[PDB]
Amino acid sequence: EIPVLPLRDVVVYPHMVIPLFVGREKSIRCLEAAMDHDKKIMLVAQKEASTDEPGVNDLFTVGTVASILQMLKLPDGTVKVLVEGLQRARISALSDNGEHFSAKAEYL
Amino acid sequence: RIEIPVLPLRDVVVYPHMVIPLFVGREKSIRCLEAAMDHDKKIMLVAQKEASTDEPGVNDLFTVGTVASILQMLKLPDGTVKVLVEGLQRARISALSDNGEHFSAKAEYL
Amino acid sequence: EIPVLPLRDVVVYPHMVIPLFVGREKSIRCLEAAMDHDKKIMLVAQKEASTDEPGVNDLFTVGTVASILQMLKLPDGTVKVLVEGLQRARISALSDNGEHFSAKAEYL
Amino acid sequence: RIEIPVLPLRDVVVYPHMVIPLFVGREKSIRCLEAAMDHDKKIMLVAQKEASTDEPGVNDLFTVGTVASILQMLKLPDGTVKVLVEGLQRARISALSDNGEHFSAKAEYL
Amino acid sequence: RIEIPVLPLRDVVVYPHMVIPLFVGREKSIRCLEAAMDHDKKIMLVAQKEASTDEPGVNDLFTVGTVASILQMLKLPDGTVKVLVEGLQRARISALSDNGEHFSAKAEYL
Amino acid sequence: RIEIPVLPLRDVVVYPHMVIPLFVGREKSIRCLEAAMDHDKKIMLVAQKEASTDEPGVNDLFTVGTVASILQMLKLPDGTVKVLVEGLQRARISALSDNGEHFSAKAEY
Amino acid sequence: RIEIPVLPLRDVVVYPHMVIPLFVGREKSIRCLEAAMDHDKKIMLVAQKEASTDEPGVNDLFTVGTVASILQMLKLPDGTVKVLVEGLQRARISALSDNGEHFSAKAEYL
Amino acid sequence: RIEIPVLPLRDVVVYPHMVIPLFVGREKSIRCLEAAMDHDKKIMLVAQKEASTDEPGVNDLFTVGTVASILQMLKLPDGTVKVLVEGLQRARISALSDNGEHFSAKAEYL
Repeated sequence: EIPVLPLRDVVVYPHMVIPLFVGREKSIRCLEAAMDHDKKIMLVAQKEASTDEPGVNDLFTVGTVASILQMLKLPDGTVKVLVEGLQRARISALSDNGEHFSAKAEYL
Repeated sequence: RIEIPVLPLRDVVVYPHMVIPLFVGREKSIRCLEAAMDHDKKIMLVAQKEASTDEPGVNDLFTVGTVASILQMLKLPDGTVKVLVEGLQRARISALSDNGEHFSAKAEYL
Repeated sequence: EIPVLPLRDVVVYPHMVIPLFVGREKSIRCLEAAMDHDKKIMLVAQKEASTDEPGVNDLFTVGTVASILQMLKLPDGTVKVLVEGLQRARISALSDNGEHFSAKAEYL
Repeated sequence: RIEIPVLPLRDVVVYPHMVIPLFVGREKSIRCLEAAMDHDKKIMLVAQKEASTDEPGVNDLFTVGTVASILQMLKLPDGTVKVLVEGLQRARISALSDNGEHFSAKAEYL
Repeated sequence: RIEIPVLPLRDVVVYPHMVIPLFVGREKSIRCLEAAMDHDKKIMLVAQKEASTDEPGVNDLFTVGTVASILQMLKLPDGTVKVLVEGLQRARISALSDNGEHFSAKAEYL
Repeated sequence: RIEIPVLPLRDVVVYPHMVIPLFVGREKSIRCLEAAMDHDKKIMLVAQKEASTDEPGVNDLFTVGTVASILQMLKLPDGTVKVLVEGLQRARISALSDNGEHFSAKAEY
Repeated sequence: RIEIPVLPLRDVVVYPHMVIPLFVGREKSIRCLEAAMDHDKKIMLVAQKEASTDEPGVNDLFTVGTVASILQMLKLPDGTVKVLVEGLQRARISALSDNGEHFSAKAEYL
Repeated sequence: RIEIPVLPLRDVVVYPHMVIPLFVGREKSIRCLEAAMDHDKKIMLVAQKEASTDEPGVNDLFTVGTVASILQMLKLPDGTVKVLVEGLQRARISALSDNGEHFSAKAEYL
């Protein structure tokens, strides 16, 4: 139902518009998944922000569904993505298929 | 040409004049902030490259970042720390190191 | 119940941190009034308009209570105030008590 | 050197690289946004002086600003506008004019 | 960035410009050398974090090393391989894996 | 008649006249080094075969080696050692043993 | 920035981290070594430019080389010398001189 | 005995099994290398004594050296060569001859 992007450094809330930097392949995979759909992605913070390769157990289950407004792939392959927080949601079934995180969300 | 603590960032690029709340929840990064709080409250913000380790090492950061000042540092009940920063100016780091406590580097203001 | 700072150019929401620049003496009085109390002010958007300045009927009804993290008078006298949104509130009654706007708010 | 529509900002200051959703509620400013839209989506953000009103005159504006790109613009039914801008670069204004429809400036990038 | 076989080293450290004869007697490390000889004859030499084991796992290896060219490789009758290598340049590892056959890295020259 | 402490090596073969810094992180191997230091500074460098256990036994070592002198030994902060050696002479090992502390070899000079 | 004796090397190039046994049969070079020993054992190793004799003059020496430590030194029965050195780090030399007794220079660690 | 080209060395003593990069700039010494390459790639490495003449006579060369194999010859931008050699076996030279192109010697293995 929706790709999930883990965020460690910032906490994005509804109405915030923020340019994010995404240099990890999996997370890039995650953005592309959202683009291939309706540009919506689920932003969640990490319980333990201590690892940059979180597992499903390291993600919070409430976050902010956001829309991807602009995305551009830089020379080195890293991505700059502009997102806008739309509204809060709860995650219900965090899955990890290898490609990127995904889940079923319920708008709050 | 200055010696300054280094906070690695994964999700955002902070430019001069930006004022933003960052959340830090890693020992060495938290010690980085406190190191700066002790001195002139300034810290070097630099993006990290993808690495295979839980936390990036001295060889996993870009070379140009933004020197920022810590406007507010506030520990949170969940164990993390919200740190409000203001970007002052870009700088390039030349000799990054990890002395156990936190990363540190030599920076040249650009 | 709370001093009201009208904003023409941005709609500040809970969790947003942003520097505001205040050059109207009335607005400056508004800030001082909050610093005498608990440092909170209510940020309220100005409605479409043509007059030189807003009056008690020219603001929106829902705003954002925020705390003043810091202030600083600039050489020209304009005040630079760093604010942080906390939560939304509905304006019950908005008055212009001669010195600055004030309102009875209701947290949402 | 360029000629560009000028949008006065009272509450905030925008610099290069900052992305910010702005709110506009005055018709003259709406026209200025449209003038940019009818060209290259570039608009010049200029701060207002001390205690100028919401109907500033040319002498009430600063002589420097941030040229920005309009990333998104939505006109609400209520006659108000929401415009998402990204600051690109600063510029110096050599001449600021009010040509009846909105402010305009001959400016040079800094 | 390159993808390259990773050979762990326990007894010695190899830096750029060093030319040295290495003896390789473990099957996995031998496959590492054979894989390099099928690619472009380059291998990345990395120190081990745990010097007490001869069967390091991906977490037992450093994530920075010396990319070296194999100048000569000879398979001896005692089951070992003598490989002459020349250190070329340091590199960082962005991703380290063990496909069962040998260690492989996605690496970036420094 | 003389037992020489044995240092098992995995990555290089040291020949006479070669000088090289070796990094030794195994406790038993450091004991071998310590024993040489209490006597002669002489050690027998011997190649190890890929053992089934991670702790090699006498049967996991070649029976030829290089008698070498320890020129310098530096104890590192992590407890590991960097020892600079000079190969002196190759020799067949007539007997190889593990006196419960470190390996030892009788050399056929 | 230090003053250090300069030993020219024709046949090899010593880089940081290399440990190498050197043969020093020329009188002047022996004095060079002896002088480094009378101080802190440090010595500047420099390469020779093409078409230079075995009696180089100051214009025959490169100006960037390797500062090294003299680990061991032995004068043989024939007056010849065996010296063991370890390269520590590159340095650029300025003010290269020759008082007749041995080359010397002021150097700055790179 | 065997006939083999001779390369005098001043700074290092190469022994069997050693592999090392030698830098050779003297035209005559390069011809020495090229002659070896046009045969079996073996050259006799011999140390030289400080002599009054920079073109050593038989009495300016030690009599025992090491026959080495040329593993690689790389031209350098300054007109000189960097040659990778592997010592093979000690040999005694009994005659030195300057065939006008490069030194040559009759040598006895061991």
